[PDB]
Amino acid sequence: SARGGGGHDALKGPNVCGSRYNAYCCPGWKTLPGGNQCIVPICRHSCGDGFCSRPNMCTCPSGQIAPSCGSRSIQHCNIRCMNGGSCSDDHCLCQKGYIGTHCGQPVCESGCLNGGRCVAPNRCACTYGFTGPQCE
Repeated sequence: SARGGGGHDALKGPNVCGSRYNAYCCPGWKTLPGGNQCIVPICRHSCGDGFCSRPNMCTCPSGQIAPSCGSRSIQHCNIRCMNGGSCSDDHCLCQKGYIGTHCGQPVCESGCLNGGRCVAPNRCACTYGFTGPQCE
């Protein structure tokens, strides 16, 4: 009996409401097939890559929580600024070498000598160990 606080009542979970005669899981919370645990919240919209953690609230694998899964959310400048990004009119400003909405996509001026990958501005990694002044 490692677990405790379950109670003598059939209903469980921190979401218990209703009278004894008609006790049930509070609004937004349901029960499991044949079960009576109120640990299953109802999500109005599908979370997709995430999962319903609370009534009308989805939780993404990134840890963020909101009505839906997505980079869009309210926080400080209400946007994701990175790579020296700056907040301007609810928009992230990206400097030379970095682009994208979140300003995290690097730009390779010299490109790659092969199937290399642009890690940073004017920087690329050689996939097949391709030699040269650009990659290598």
